[PDB]
Amino acid sequence: MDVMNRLILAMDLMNRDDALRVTGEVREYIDTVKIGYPLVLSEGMDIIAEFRKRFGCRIIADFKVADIPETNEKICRATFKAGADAIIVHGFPGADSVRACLNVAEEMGREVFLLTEMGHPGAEMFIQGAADEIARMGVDLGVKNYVGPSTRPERLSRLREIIGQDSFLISPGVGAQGGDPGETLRFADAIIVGRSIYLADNPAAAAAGIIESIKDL
Amino acid sequence: VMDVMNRLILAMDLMNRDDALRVTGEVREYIDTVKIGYPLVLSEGMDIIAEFRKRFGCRIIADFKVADIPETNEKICRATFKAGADAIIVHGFPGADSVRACLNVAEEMGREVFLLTEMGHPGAEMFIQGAADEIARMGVDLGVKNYVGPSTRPERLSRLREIIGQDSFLISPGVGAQGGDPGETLRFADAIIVGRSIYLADNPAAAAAGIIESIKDL
Ligand SMILES: O=c1cnn([C@@H]2O[C@H](COP(=O)(O)O)[C@@H](O)[C@H]2O)c(=O)[nH]1
Ligand SMILES: O=c1cnn([C@@H]2O[C@H](COP(=O)(O)O)[C@@H](O)[C@H]2O)c(=O)[nH]1
Repeated sequence: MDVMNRLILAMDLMNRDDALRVTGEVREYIDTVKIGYPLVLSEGMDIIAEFRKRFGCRIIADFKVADIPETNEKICRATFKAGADAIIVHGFPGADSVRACLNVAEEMGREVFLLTEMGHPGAEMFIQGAADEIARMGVDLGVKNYVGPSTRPERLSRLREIIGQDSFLISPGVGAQGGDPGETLRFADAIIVGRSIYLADNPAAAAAGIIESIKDL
Repeated sequence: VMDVMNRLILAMDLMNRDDALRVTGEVREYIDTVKIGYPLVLSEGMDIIAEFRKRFGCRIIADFKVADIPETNEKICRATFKAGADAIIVHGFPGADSVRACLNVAEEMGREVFLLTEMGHPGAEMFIQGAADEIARMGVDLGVKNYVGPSTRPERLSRLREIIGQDSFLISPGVGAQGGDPGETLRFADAIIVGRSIYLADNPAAAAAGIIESIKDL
């Protein structure tokens, strides 16, 4: 996957007008947008097609898929039907639940991104201790796309070690949550940035600044 | 705790508005509580909740298995309650702060959180099962009063009931298609969740009636 400027916009605004306007302001800096439930549940799944029509950008649905296999397949089908190019799935629920997603992605020409470890404080309670095993499960299942935490560069580095240099890795937690753009890119192929951009007084300048700090990479 | 008619909750996972509405209407005389998940919501929009409320006199539980960071969890809960959902199901594996974020929104918006402590599919054995008891204990500590546990694992469901106490409310999916027995599950759960066994039946009403007939004494 070729992500422009190695920067993925996490568009979590919950108003269609603001979401479209802000994304439009930073469109020259990106070509990949991560859309999640905050926006989809507020404005509908048709918003995905609207983004493709207005920006011709890649769409990653950050839906943290975490249900039983049967339901996961239905969720992936509905998501890809709406035009998403990829979907983010939790690994904690087990291999069968991940496989269900991989099946639908293969049938509709999309990609599955396996979320192995999250970066918020609570992730240390249960997720962190299972993260390495979840990553190995991904490798065993043939997963090639992963999501790891910018807030814990040592954990992100370990994830990269497990999956190898060939796998694709994206990482949220940059900016608002404290992650550093440059350091995160030492291990991840692309960084995900939300609030530091869409809540900034001037989103375009915010995006430009981040890219400027990593222009060397 | 919510008074679930016949201790039976319909898992409406059909992905077509016409079929979802028709089947729910066919069993309305037996159920006043419907669980709506992403299969239907992502196919027809959150306004589907409005349609169900308008057409039927049923409570709505949004099975969204919320599993994001605290900030995103808050946004998801706000959007879900804004649409009319009475309650939302949240995953506990992401930790205490992520669950607390949901409880805070539920409290401010006057709605409820159901904590999913353990799942019943085969894959649940890998990581979820070993963390379930602690996730349940965490829920009790956080003040959670509503829980979701697996009908497919009677031993696990029984332990969950012990951990949360008799006052807590517990609902359980996995009955029917996944092999769980209605009566056996109700020994521990306040209500059972049933999807395919009802919505894929030639006559959903007859299927619902049959299940209720098997637990009449309960
Ligand atoms: O471990 C994870 C997984 N996902 N996200 C998601 O990535 C984005 C981060 O946005 P932010 O830059 O505004 O913090 C949000 O959409 C959030 O749900 C995280 O923050 N951390
Ligand atoms: O541990 C869990 C948690 N949730 N569900 C959900 O409960 C319903 C079960 O439906 P079924 O009767 O068709 O199996 C579906 O909506 C499914 O996502 C399970 O099956 N198991």
